[PDB]
Amino acid sequence: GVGSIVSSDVFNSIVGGAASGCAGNGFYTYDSFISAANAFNGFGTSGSSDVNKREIAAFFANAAHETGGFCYIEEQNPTSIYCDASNTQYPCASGKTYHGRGPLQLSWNYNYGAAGSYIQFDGLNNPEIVGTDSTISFKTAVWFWMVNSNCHTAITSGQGFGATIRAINSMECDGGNAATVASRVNYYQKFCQQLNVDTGSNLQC
Repeated sequence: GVGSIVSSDVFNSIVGGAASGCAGNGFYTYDSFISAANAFNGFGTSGSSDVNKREIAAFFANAAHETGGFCYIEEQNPTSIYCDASNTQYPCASGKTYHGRGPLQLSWNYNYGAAGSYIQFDGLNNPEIVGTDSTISFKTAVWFWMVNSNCHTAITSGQGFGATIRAINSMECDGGNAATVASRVNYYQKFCQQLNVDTGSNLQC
């Protein structure tokens, strides 16, 4: 399992410790990550050692970007509750909010609903659990990576780190946001060095 690639010390060196204004590994804990990772067959384990290390680095690099370096659990100063009232499969619960939570900043009624179906929490009535239970929190991210997006297939099929950016937020690609692409890439290069793996090519999108 992923615990043969990521030791406690390497995890802490990727996520950081709790500090002023920064949740770090106070919320984003090592055994919550491992517990989550090992629940999704293939995550960090499908390919060669190098491919698996790149996958892990790519996951953490996007998560570090989305969370401000693992400082935040929830989207900061949201202006929206992220309720798409047109979605009748996953209707919004009055009084609940669907702004970003967890490593990959799960957002919208429809995504919380789908994630909760898969992971076994009530995403519509209890989206806030993604910000209070670290194992669920990490599971939402690994679900997004493995089930709800092309991230896993991209990084494990030769497409490069940039293709994981495209799978998470394609508006940043094609010139859309050079700065956010640079931030994601900078974390990926750091984490590949910490995991002792070549970054590969095609880092931008």
